[PDB]
Amino acid sequence: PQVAEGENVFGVCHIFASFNDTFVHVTDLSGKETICRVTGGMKVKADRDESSPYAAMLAAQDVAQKCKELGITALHIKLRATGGNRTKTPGPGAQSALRALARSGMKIGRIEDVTPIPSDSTRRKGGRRGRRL
RNA sequence: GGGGCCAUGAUCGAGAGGGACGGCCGGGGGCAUUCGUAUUGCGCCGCUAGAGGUGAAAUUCUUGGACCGGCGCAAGACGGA
Repeated sequence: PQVAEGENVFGVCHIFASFNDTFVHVTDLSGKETICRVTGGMKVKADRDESSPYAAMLAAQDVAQKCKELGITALHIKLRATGGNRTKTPGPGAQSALRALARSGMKIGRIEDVTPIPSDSTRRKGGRRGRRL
């Protein structure tokens, strides 16, 4: 992708920052073509810290390297939590993965939050007495 | 059987009630219709090895392609803010 002055080749970064894991998924503008996808579990071997901000930081640094090899310079952030019937708050790996991209020599633009929210939800897991412990 | 006569005979309508009429009001009820994103399943494409879950793990699901991205198809619930 030869561009004059070396302009920003914008991509879309889908950050599935849920609990127990964190997906750092970078695609093209259409999202159909995956440039690079690495999760927090791919950088750690203990399942308890797959959602740790350190695990998401290593994934953001690895996905930032693959984008530079192909020509991607800027990223459109689309943060996403679990959403749907489950919780809608992003996990601890949201701020770490997003900040690690900005500190890895990448450009950030048009930050958004696409979390699946229902106009009317189905029945959530756990009885009417809830997950008691 | 025909007339005369009486001040000729009907208390009030309740800050009781029923009924009517008037312009409104309401997630009131029944029927029909429309829409909304989610959830699960399925098809095609992309990339890739884990993904699910937990205090920690395991059962389970994974190179016959899971989880994740995009496209749009079906079904039944439900009607968030």
